[PDB]
Amino acid sequence: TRAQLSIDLVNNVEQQEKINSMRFIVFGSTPGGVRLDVNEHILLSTPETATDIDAQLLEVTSSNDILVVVIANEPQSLTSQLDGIANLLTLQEMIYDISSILNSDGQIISATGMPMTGVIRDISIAPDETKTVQMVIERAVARVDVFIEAIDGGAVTGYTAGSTSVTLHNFSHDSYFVMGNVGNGTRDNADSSKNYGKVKEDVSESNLLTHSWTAATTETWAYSSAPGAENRKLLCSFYTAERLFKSDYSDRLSISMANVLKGPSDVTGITGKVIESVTKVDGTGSPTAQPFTEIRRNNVYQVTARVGKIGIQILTISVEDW
Repeated sequence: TRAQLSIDLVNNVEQQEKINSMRFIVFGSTPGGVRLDVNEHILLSTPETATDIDAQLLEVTSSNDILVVVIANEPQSLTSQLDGIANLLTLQEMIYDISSILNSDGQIISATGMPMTGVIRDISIAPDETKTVQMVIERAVARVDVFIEAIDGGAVTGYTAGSTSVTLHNFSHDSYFVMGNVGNGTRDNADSSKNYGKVKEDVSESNLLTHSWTAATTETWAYSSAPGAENRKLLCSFYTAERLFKSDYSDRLSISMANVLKGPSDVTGITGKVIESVTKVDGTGSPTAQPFTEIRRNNVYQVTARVGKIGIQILTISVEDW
């Protein structure tokens, strides 16, 4: 009748997020049909990372086909919905506002934490059998980093507390909450039937955000040949939802900057440059720029403002390290 399923979360190391809340939603095929088997919400007194978390034993109903959804650091706004979930596809329809997990300064509220999700499919367990299922969970947000970079042959650059600013256009905080992983075979799979999770499309101008982020500190720096040098310095970070850009690419991310220091006695900026291409630098032999068609969850989009003699050149890369 019953079986024991041990879920062991994996990262495969030091920058992995602390977990305050855990939720295990198990679905299984019964003779009568698909039914919710387990919905368990565990609250951790000592927040720990996915590697520090011991395998979680779940008492399940033996089935030839079981689907497990794991949710870490769920926003308080979805707990009422999650506690009352009954259907798997109604879960896939659940949307959340990223603005919930963010404070006044635009950074994650440490107390609720970074929401993470993962889905694993096609689990077979027989009565009284014990199985360990190893799975990955990914962050339910994307990050847009903005850097100022001093380059060889360029001018002395920097930012000033009062006037240097950066404005990001067409970002959104409207996202589908649960999303499967490539690592668990529940994303970018051959047949869409083995995939889990929806991604936002044709976002309204109402849902597209714009936010200015004036510098707090002041520092100037010139290009250095030395190894200890930090020529590429971070100015600001923005959080955006995972979504597909429209066909016309009218909602593509845009950036503008003001009073970026250029030379000893001048400044320079950007006025609405669209981020039309991104270079995925995930492997040393992967330096190819591609069209920016999708904002993808658990990826950091790093926009760099390269300061030359005459002005700024914006270059954007895709990284998976937070």
